[PDB]
Amino acid sequence: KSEIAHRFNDLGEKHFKGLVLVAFSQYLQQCPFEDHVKLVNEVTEFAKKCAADESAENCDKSLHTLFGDKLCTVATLRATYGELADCCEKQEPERNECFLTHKDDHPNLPKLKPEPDAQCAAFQEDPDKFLGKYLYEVARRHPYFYGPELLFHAEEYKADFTECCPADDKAGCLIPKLDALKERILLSSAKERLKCSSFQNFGERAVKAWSVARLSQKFPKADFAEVSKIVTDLTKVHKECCHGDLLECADDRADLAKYICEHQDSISGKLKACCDKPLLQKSHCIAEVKEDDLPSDLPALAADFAEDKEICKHYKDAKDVFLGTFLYEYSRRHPDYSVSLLLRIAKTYEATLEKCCAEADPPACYATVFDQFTPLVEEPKSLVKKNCDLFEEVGEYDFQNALIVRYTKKAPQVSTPTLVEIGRTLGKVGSRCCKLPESERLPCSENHLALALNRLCVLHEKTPVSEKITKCCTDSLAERRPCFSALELDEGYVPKEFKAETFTFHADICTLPEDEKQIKKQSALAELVKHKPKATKEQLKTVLGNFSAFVAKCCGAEDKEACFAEEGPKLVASSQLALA
Ligand SMILES: N[C@@H](C(=O)N[C@@H]1C(=O)N2C(C(=O)O)=C(Cl)CS[C@H]12)c1ccccc1
Ligand SMILES: N[C@@H](C(=O)N[C@@H]1C(=O)N2C(C(=O)O)=C(Cl)CS[C@H]12)c1ccccc1
Repeated sequence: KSEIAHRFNDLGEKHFKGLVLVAFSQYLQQCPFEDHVKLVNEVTEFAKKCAADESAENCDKSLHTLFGDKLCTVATLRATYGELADCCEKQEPERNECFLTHKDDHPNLPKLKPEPDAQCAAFQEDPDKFLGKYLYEVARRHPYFYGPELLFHAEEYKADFTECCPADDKAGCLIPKLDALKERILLSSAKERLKCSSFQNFGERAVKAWSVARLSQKFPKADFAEVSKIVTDLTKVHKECCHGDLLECADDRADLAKYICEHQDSISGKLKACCDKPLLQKSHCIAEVKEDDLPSDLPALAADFAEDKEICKHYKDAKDVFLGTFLYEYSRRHPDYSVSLLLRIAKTYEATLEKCCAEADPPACYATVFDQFTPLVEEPKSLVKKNCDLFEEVGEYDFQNALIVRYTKKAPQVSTPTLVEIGRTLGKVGSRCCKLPESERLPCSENHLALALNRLCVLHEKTPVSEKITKCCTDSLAERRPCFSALELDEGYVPKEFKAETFTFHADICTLPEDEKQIKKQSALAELVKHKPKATKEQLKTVLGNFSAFVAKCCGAEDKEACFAEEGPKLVASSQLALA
């Protein structure tokens, strides 16, 4: 009867309020903390009133009508979010559709900063205000963050301030932890953003196909029907979360977790760990569970998929089932492949049956289908080996620099802070993946590459600048990474006009923390590439080498700024001659 009561009953007040703050922050990314809170309280109050009397006036309205309505009463809508007030003219579902277009993927809000001093004070003060504020901060910053996962991370962020506010050194305990937690927030956010981008750009069928491959890898002992079932449920969960229906999403998620834990023996023996846990933790653990060992009765695939004479007839009768089965079987035995490579492999299998089934003697044509996969596998494997050899040899910073040079040549129209952010995120993929056991390297690098490329595509929908990037971002999810790998120097780019100020440094760079000093160097690297796109990577590396020596030198000078002023213009002119 009352959907609001229903969710309030299912989730409990703590989690309901939490999720509703997340939904509100992400949707209305600008408001102070306390105005989101007042709206959360109003909605929560209304929920309690409905739970006690479901036939109460307004109680039977959809969540969307309810929350859309709330959102549209906020102070100063046409001044904070001028395009957003227009949304308020529309009914549901159009209203919510309108609201979602408006979500902003790069609000570039102040950087989140651990002040172990002032924060610890506020936490001892009112721990509930403190968590709320954290949820609020994250959500507005990552408007698509997996709702129920944010509540998990809030518990973590809380358990940190616990262990570290009593401690002798406040930042001592706390800065590494909050540093770690940031990374996991960014990774988590990038995983979910890929899911919502897949429903947005490619649809539900692509999301299901991705999840079939990935879940078959993780639960290779489960049967097909059990994988389908979980993929069906999981897909609905993320479809809801990506649509801002965080309450339904959380509720369906807990139902999923409970289903998976009641059937753990026919799913995976890695789950027992997860299933012995509390709610949020249990779900988190299932979502991140490692791949089970392979069963020793995995069937030989040739028989059903290459040799059987009725293949074309099972294909023509039931394409989606037949291809799903192939996907499930091939993926469960290839935890050493990336999800996208599995999907590419499934699409080549499909394409081969389309072709062979329309010639005189199909079995003779499709007999070799598994043999056509060999080049598909070898291209990403050797790409991963080349990038990990380079990483191992030059280390992270130079590996970022090499990727910055590579991506700026592919897309020199992209703004400098995006090129640096992506080259840096892709170099951290090396550090994360290159050190793993070698059979883990390929899925690690390729899966994480999908995340960084999709961040590039999300930004590019906001601010399109390149037709080649559009085409890679929108043609096919599974082909993205090879479509990017194949871009080269955009050959009718016109070198960006030289601007001496861009390459001019001052003493301020001397007080920067290490990574901010690197970002300043790596931005001038990408600018060197924009002005001399034909320069070889070996020339750029030399000139950047000269810029760093010049910075180290001037930051050690008695008079930092005279050194910058005296030496800079020489270096800036002679660099251009070196990049010819
Ligand atoms: N124990 C609560 C909690 O600390 N909630 C914080 C707190 O309380 N917050 C409030 C509030 O009551 O003002 C809102 Cl609006 C929603 S939740 C946030 C909790 C909720 C979700 C996950 C973990 C803890
Ligand atoms: N008939 C094709 C097909 O339409 N593929 C389209 C294809 O392309 N899509 C993508 C993609 O963008 O990479 C995925 Cl994940 C699979 S479906 C969709 C198909 C291939 C594999 C499974 C089902 C359908």
